[PDB]
Amino acid sequence: LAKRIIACLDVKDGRVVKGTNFENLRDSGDPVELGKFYSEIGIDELVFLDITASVEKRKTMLELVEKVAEQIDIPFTVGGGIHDFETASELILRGADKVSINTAAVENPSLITQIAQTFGSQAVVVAIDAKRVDGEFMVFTYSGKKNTGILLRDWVVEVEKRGAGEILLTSIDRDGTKSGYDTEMIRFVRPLTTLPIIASGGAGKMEHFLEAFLAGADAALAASVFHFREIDVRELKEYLKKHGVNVRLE
Repeated sequence: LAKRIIACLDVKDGRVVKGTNFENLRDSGDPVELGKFYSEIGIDELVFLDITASVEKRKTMLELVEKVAEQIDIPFTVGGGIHDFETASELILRGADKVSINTAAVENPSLITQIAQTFGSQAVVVAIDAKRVDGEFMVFTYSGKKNTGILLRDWVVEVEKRGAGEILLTSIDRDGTKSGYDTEMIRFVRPLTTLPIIASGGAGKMEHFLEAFLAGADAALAASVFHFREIDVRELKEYLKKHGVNVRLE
């Protein structure tokens, strides 16, 4: 299939955390306007990760989804503290195409199956955060605070067995840096699953996307590089197409 370029928007209280540099926008911190803009310049999908205070989180995330769904015509995933089926269901019904689950899936792997049974595997994105620990790739939960003691290899296989549709693979060893995607980790996971893999963490330049796709990623996610205009989406797709990557220029 064609490779996908995905923009991730960290949101809180209906706003983009740290804002952006797109002066052309009426509101450079409006996640809906920014998402709409991205869909017009070449982004294939969007991911919205919410960190709103628990008391207002449920309603805030639902309002965001409703607005995004009517303004943008590309697929979008919503995530950030989705801990059970009822929360995932409300968000999908309100307009999200997919939900991302991470800590809740590790603690209860049947949650993957519960969501997939009603919404299909394609609606379930399992976000897997991993890091090297004593020579082994380990799965971490609670935003990278807890080493679960579960090997990446075993969790990847279990996630597909439970019915997930896609894996959002973030290397904690590269996330937050601009040194490039963790291609060794992507190549490690590639043969263990038939599911689409979204590479996440470490993007700093267009060549990093080419490397991640050669490593077997089906999609490449980034945030800050796009928001602060370090990388132009249109230029990136042109670059990737130039070098043999099947991206959508349509």
